[PDB]
Amino acid sequence: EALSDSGLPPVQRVVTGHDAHGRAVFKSEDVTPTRMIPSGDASFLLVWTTATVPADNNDETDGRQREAGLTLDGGSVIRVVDMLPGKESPMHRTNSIDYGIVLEGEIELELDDGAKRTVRQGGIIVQRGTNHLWRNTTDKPCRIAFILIEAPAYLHNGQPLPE
Amino acid sequence: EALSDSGLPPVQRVVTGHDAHGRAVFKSEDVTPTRMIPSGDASFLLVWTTATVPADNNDETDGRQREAGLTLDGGSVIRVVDMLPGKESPMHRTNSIDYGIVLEGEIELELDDGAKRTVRQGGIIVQRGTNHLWRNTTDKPCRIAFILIEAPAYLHNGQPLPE
Ligand SMILES: [Cl-]
Ligand SMILES: [Cl-]
Repeated sequence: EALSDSGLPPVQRVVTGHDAHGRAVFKSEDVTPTRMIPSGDASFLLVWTTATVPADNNDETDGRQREAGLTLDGGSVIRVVDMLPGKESPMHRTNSIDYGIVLEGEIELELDDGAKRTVRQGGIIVQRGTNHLWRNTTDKPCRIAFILIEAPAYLHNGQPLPE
Repeated sequence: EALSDSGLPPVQRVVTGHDAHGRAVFKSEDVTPTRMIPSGDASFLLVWTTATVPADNNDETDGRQREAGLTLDGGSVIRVVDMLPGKESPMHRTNSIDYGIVLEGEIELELDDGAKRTVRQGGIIVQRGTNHLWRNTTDKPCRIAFILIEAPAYLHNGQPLPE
């Protein structure tokens, strides 16, 4: 419980579960800052993961503390990413569909060949396994919640794309 | 493009995809209001669905317009729900893990046997297949983005729970 390294508020996480009596109860609650990555471009927080999709509500593991699996981008991931002003992410593609929700500020999404657009605060991105980067061209941080869900490699003319 | 029935702004949706040349491009963009459900308790918007998890980035279907599947709560769903002031949702349990993100306002999450707590703006809920309702005990609407991901029925002493 400190301000995030981006200068934005820490994030409350509330996790539910079942007790020994099969009742729905609160499992954990915490308020935790996003923290700076080495590049200094973004401040982030992992919130949860599932080892598989479909998920397992009999898996009592804390998703924030789960050992690394096999399948790159296997299962699901929810994290919070604070893009810092004047910064951008590395361009890349993943084997997933991602739902991105702009919580605070706004963000420039750039795809292939210079294509780009702005996603305003409250906006949602459906990222369908596309090559992209995120760029903050504003003077304030932008917070985005990302949910990444396993999908096979995208098939172009029945084959994987070049990286 | 009108104000939502909750009085909150409409929601921008940006969807990515691949073109015939295997390039990452923008597939669609829209700004759409949440709309009132018959009960008058909430105003909602479906954003996307996947028929399965893992998902399929070769499935060009608009997730907002996908025909109903077999598996109740099969695949994934992202929707926006605006809980109206002084209103609450029906209590229920689903076969899913859900990530909920409070975009605006705050919300009371109630589980079994009267257990409840407040999730503040910017807060995240990890709902692990638990019986719950959402209650807005404030004088302003509360907007929550929900992502629901297929999971088997929760097993208590190796058996499904009573409904
Ligand atoms: Cl936990
Ligand atoms: Cl679409």
